[PDB]
Amino acid sequence: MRLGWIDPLPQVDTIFPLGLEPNVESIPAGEVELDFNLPETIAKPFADTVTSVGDRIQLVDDDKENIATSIYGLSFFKAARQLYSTMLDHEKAVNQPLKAVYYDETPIPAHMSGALGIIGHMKTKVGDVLVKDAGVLFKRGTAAGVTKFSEIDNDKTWNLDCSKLVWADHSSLSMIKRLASEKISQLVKQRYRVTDAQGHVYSVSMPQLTDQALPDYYDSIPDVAPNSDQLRVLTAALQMSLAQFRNDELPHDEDRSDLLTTLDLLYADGAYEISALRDQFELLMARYTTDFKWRVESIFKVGPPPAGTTGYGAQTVSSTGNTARWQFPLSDADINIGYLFSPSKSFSLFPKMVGYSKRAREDASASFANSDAKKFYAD
Amino acid sequence: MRLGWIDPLPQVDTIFPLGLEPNVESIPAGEVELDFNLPETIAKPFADTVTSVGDRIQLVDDDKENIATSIYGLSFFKAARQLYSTMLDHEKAVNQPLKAVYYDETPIPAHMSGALGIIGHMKTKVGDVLVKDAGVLFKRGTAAGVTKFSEIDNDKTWNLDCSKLVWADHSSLSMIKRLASEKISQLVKQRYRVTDAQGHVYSVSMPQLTDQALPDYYDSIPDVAPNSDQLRVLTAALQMSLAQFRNDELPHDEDRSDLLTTLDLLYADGAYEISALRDQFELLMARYTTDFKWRVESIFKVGPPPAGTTGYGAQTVSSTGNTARWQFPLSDADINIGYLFSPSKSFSLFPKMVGYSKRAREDASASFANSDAKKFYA
Amino acid sequence: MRLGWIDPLPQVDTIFPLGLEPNVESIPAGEVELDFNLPETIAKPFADTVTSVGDRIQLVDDDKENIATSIYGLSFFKAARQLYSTMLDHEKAVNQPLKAVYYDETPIPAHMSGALGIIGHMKTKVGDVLVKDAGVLFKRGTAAGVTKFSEIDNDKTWNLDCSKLVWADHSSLSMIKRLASEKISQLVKQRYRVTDAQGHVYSVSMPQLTDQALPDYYDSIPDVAPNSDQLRVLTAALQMSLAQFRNDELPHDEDRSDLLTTLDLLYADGAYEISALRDQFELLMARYTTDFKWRVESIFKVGPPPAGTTGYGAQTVSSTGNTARWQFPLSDADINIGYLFSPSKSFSLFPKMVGYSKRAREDASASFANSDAKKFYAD
Amino acid sequence: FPLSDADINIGYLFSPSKSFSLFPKMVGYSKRAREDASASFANSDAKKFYAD
Amino acid sequence: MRLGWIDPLPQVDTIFPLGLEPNVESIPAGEVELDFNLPETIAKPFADTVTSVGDRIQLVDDDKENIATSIYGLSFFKAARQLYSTMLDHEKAVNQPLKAVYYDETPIPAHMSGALGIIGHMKTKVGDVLVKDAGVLFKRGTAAGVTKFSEIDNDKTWNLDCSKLVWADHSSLSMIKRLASEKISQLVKQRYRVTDAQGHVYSVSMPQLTDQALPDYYDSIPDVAPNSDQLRVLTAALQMSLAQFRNDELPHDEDRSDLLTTLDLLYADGAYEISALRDQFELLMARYTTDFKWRVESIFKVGPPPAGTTGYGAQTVSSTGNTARWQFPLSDADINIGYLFSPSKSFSLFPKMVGYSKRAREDASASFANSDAKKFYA
Repeated sequence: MRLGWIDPLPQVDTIFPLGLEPNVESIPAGEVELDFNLPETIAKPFADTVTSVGDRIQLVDDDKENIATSIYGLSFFKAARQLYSTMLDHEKAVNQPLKAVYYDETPIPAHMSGALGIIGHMKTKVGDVLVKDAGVLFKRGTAAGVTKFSEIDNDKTWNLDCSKLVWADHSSLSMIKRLASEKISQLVKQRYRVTDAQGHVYSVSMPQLTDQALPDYYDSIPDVAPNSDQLRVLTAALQMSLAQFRNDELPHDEDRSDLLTTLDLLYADGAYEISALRDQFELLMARYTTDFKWRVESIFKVGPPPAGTTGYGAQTVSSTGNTARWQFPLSDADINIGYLFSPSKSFSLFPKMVGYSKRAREDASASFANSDAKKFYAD
Repeated sequence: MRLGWIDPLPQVDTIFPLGLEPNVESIPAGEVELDFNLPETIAKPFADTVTSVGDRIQLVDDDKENIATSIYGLSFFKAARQLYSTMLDHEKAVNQPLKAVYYDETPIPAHMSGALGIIGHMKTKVGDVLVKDAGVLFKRGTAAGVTKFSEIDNDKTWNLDCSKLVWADHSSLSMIKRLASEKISQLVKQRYRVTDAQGHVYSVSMPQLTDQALPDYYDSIPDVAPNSDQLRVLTAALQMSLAQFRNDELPHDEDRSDLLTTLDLLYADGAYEISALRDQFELLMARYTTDFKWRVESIFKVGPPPAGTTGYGAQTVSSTGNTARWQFPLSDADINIGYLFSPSKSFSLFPKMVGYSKRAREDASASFANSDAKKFYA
Repeated sequence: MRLGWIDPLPQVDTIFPLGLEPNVESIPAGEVELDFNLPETIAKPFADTVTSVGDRIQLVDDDKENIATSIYGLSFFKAARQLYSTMLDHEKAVNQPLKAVYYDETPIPAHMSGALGIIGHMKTKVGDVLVKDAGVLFKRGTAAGVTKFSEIDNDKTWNLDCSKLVWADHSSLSMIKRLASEKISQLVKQRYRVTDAQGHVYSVSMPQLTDQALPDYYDSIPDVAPNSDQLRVLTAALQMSLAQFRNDELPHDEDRSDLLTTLDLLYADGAYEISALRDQFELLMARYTTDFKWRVESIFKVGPPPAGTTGYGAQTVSSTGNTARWQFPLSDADINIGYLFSPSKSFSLFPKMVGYSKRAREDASASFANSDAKKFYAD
Repeated sequence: FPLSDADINIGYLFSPSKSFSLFPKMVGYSKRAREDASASFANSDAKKFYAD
Repeated sequence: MRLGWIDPLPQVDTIFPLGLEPNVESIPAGEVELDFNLPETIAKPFADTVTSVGDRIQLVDDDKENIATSIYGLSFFKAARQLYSTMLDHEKAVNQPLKAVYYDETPIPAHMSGALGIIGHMKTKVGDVLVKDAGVLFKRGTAAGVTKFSEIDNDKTWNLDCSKLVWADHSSLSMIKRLASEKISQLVKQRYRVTDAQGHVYSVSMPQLTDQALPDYYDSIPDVAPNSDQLRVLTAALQMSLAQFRNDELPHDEDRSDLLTTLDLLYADGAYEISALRDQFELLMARYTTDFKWRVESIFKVGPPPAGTTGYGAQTVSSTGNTARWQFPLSDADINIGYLFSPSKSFSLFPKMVGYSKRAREDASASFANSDAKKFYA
């Protein structure tokens, strides 16, 4: 039943009565980062195709656009539904407020559905490989649909770059802090030559956040150091609690507007605030049902929105030009679909197993050796 | 068939024949770093019974000890054989001189032979997983056997920690160079204060060797920076040419003596020089045949030494007390033998596949989508 | 099995045991030069017809044009596919970069397909008759489609006379040099009267490029001679290597801009450069699939694009008025189709066979004569 | 060149030859240029993404 | 059975059992001189598709060019392998050092492998037809691959026309000596006038080197005779000992520099020295594995390199335009592959058989005849 990844060793069972059973030592087994625009990459072909089939019911140019715009937004909403459908029980839980996005079953073009069906966490013969920052993604994906739809009317209430939004929850905070660490070590690679009373040019660089205490690391930042400001904000973020993040009370009296403007994120608040998104979604959906559903379904062969429990290999494919690249063995369907929408940003498989023996190694070894024993000293 | 690691996509139709067949891009697709002592860990149990059972037979003192020593020595010699057997074409070419080690078929305790069989490069469903630094290891494993056997006569000609030895061939060079980069990005993590007129004592570190050219990096090293001298040597080493390394003429006039002492290595020359080992091996073998073979073979059921084509999953396990630890799915015997000898220091799998397409994505998608268009009827 | 072109000779077999078997001494056996606009000549009727059937789905005037424009471009692309499909293996090889043009199977009007099916190299009971400069044509045909499509939007990036394009490859160079030789001998037919210290009017003319060495022929060109400049450029071209053609380093320090402006060609570069054409093709095709395919297929009965292995007799027909002309015997289908689209510019059949005898002519003759021998001296 | 026994024997009895040369010369014509034929030969190992 | 080349004599009876069985006397019974460029001619088509298809994939510029270069280099390396594989026992012995070239089994485009299979000595119904100067060629073919691969890095260490290289082994020597005789009987055809007091201007030429001894022939060379200096060198060369040639101490104090420059050859030493090539090969191979193997194998369906026992008729064909030309009967595939790569420069078949007889011809004939005698009747 175990992954036939490599040829098994042919051996004598003197050893066999040990008990070493495989146990998943670390969770999860892998991780996949999805390209935010995946929903758009998929919607695109359909949206465009509207210029053709839209004629089946004689749609004016203006209407053709709205229909297409809907297909983009619809794609986002349905991709969210899918992702949410595959989330770990805790994530489905915390994201309860926007579950209407998951519940809604508005039909979409058949193949459009099939493609979307590839996203979400995936269970594999190696363990669970999760969609990185799924919680954040789920909300961004949701915000995006709310924004695309808000184009039907120049309503500027929802007019941000959803691909940068972060909320005041742990899922976001956790990501914030990670992007902080990465950003730091990226800056600490620069070199500024501080000329001292000693010697001349001293091509040097800011210390790496190795073993210092966060508070201390902050102090020890040379006002002179390149991007010395950012290092301050970022180090502060690595400290800040969820609480402080809400109230803009970043440890070393730092501004959240900087932390965000540094990592190039936007603070999802006001309009893009969860409960607001809910209402907005429910409305746009109602509108879609009364103003476009009929048109969309009169143009395309539609089917039910994906909402399964696993994602697929395709999520691990990257495309550029006429080449497609993946890592672990994929089926053809996965390679093809993967090639069409180059869905992944990164992908890591890091399984870790552990087993326990009921025998000390010294004894087990002893037996192994006693196999070649001769009569004069065998049992 | 391909690796059935995850479930296949429910054949999302259409998509003309893009021709995306799979191709391995990563050669190798993974590496395993075996524990230098594996052959010792294996012989241990047998060598041991040679000490316990010894007394009941008339095998005692110097003798008992030599028989036991032999087993460790043969263990290294036989493990070398195996490794060589599974080396890439050119790897065998380069080690041509020590091919006598590969040919020798002296019997060994049967199960000891079986265990050594796990050693070597592996062919796997994701590509080729190689034994990191095989060339260096094959030579170390060989020197180790010559060294162990030397204990029989106390002959101190071969008296060195074989784990550290490095020769003047390319295999060893790459290793030196890698171990250098390791050290640099390791030392550079250290801090030191620069008390300046303008702004009191600072706190900075030696700049990471990023995109800067080796030459300049060398110069730009302040004597004040912790381990200033070493950074110099190691940087210089990153520049060496196999020839330079072989003649102690390291760029920026550094000493091989330091480069090696910094990386806690030893230069295999004089006695441990390839050629010399070859001869000594031949003698040790002819000596073993006459003098110890009979005892060794009267204590154990022996069998032919391994000489397979591939290593095995087992090489991927790590042990401590009563726990084993591995990464990717192994058979049972692989996990078992693995727990008994804890063969690996580290293991990395990192596949990369590639496919080519007749058409670009735009039209491919435009079509995929077009299948949902409804036909203008009446 | 041999071409029953003429009545066979009735003869006695004393001779017959010779071995003279026919072998193709020279390749190819023939050559056909196609009228560049053949794709347009064919598309035309369909493009026009759109004004009628376009109504089946109520197309606005603007859209009707784009649809038609597409049919022109589509014709070019599919004609290229066909030609490429019949090319000798070396040509298919060198032209590998634009093979997407060959691969694409977008449907076109049924009869439009049938007509296009006539183009390309043709295997005959006399040998292979090739489409002259097929390689160059294939690219020009391709460039043309890319240009027609670039009219849907006034995109002037692709706005040249594809019928004059030449690239930096051997197929083009080879043609260049040929057009040079022809051009020369066309100019060397003029007469300029150089009055000397000797006599008066000396109606003379520039020497013919008979046996001179190219370098020498260049020098010996009288500054006075009519179109003396051209003779210089052209003679230079006859020398230039492929290498020099790229870098504008024409032997006798001549400008490529002249060589081209003389033979009335354009240097395909920048926009019309192979790899650029590829990308451009892939895009326009994608666009066609999403903006017109449905419309086109809702108007016409469409079929698969030609892509066979042989061209047909029709390629050798010329039309003018109500008369149609060809050379070697053609079927009716070939004459008719040929008449509708007057596809050829020129056509030559120059087969060359060679055979070897196992007997010297003197012996074979001897035997032939011994047939009428009488008893007193026969064997 | 290889002879039958009868030929070797009779030949041995009367040593009939002073000299002997075999200098055959064959020639063949292809209906395809070498460059094309070569192209095809190579296209045999072609993969899907660029085969016909 | 024997070669059924001609019709068998209608069994002219009698003749007691003389015992005239056939025996090959000519060893070899024929030779083929392969065109040094055969491996290039073969790789051409493949290397080419690597340039055309390259662009559609993301393979471009330096890269596209290196992949293509590899194919030429592997073509030489693999053609060497083949040739060595079919060499006579001692031929392999002498080239022992470069045996790594023979062992390497790196895959190549399948049909490219198939084509290289035509290379090598042949076993035939008339004796053994050998590849003239195999030793020299095997080494040239090897140097060629090392040289081609050097283009990847522009490394000009290996920058020579490998077709000319000659080493200081016997294989090369015989060649030198032969090429010498060639030149002499070639230059000696030239005339020069000797205006004498007794009888005006004459017209004579340097005497053909017939039965005269090399030493004397040397002296007897008039500075006036066209190409006087060369005749000297070449004659001297006919006298050299492998040792002399190897140390530039040519008899009659001539210079190897001239001998080689006369015969438009090059002395393989320094970089192109046997040993050096061995090492460089091993590196090139380890480099190819990591860096180019994946691309090469993703463009073509590859297969194992040839390593047969015999070459084939194909090696006997010559091509030009659309005509092929051979001498003795070849199969169809032999004529075809032959026309595609025009592998031969020259080809000579020259069998010689021998038989022994128990009795002399006189009595043998006297008997043959006696069978027609009539028996005295009554």
